[PDB]
Amino acid sequence: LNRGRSRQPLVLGDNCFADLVHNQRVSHEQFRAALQLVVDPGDPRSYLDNFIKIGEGSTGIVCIATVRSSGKLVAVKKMDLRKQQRRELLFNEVVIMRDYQHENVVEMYNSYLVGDELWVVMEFLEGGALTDIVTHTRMNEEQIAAVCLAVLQALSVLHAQGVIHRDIKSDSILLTHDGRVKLSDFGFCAQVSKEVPRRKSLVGTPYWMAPELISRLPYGPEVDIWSLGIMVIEMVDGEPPYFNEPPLKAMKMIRDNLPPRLKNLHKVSPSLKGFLDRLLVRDPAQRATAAELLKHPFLAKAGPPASIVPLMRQNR
Ligand SMILES: Nc1ncnc2c1ncn2[C@@H]1O[C@H](COP(=O)(O)OP(=O)(O)OP(=O)(O)O)[C@@H](O)[C@H]1O
Ligand SMILES: [Mg+2]
Repeated sequence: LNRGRSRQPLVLGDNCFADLVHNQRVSHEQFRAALQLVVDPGDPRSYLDNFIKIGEGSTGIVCIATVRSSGKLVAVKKMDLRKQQRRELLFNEVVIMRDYQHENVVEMYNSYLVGDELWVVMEFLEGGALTDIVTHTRMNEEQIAAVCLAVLQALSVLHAQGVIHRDIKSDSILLTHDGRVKLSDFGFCAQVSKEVPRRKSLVGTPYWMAPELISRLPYGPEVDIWSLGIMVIEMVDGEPPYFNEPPLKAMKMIRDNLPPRLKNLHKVSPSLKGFLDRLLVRDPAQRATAAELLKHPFLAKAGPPASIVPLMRQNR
């Protein structure tokens, strides 16, 4: 893989291929039949015009499209059954977004099976991803606080039912045109419960991976919180720590070193500094819960939606 500056997730888990990294007919038909039962029946192509590809992903492509009867725009994510890194994770794309209506979760309208593709029709977030903004601009604390608040509200809800997102980074936060903020990328979730306390699968984007996850130890909803820390580093410093190193070299460093600090603490409020110390804590048991964090003084800094508007490409 290694070049560095790589944004693309990495998906394995709980086996030998996952150790290696310390330095079909029957199954398909069964899996397809199962999905078929889980999704909404029908074919969206019967009600949707104008499919144009607008985005590429680890698990598939995204197109915009037109509700024929209404003119309304929708986004459609299309995922191949044969082209998945861990086929079973596709259940997430259907189940999660459905089970979690919330002001900070992207809305899902419907899901269908089309050929050997899973298709999810979801609301179109006209604002774009956070990543764009972070890589081409400097958010002030008011705007940063507004972002974390939204993300944290969503995470509190997922973690309440022991759902781990496993892919928290700017590429996963989307925006409406009027400065509202939604979490978006539920492809790689896992769940914990009273009888499955932790998980051991190696899933995430290298630079954003919690260090206990890298150390192949059993993890929990805590990993998301470390990743959020890293996302804060993006919003401030523009890219994650060790971004320029190759993913594998970066991980090694994350496992071994002390939690990363911001480049320049001269201009950052102690309120924000203190916040981030609650996120990037190596020992998970010490690291803060989204529940707790929602009460942190820093988030009272959070500006309204209107204060996010100027950050978006249309207005730069
Ligand atoms: N509802 C939406 N509105 C606008 N843009 C979207 C929407 N959904 C996705 N996109 C854009 O298209 C891309 C689609 O990839 P997405 O992040 O949805 O999942 P993925 O990388 O395929 O897999 P995973 O969900 O497992 O991380 C994103 O990078 C995002 O910028
Ligand atoms: Mg994504």
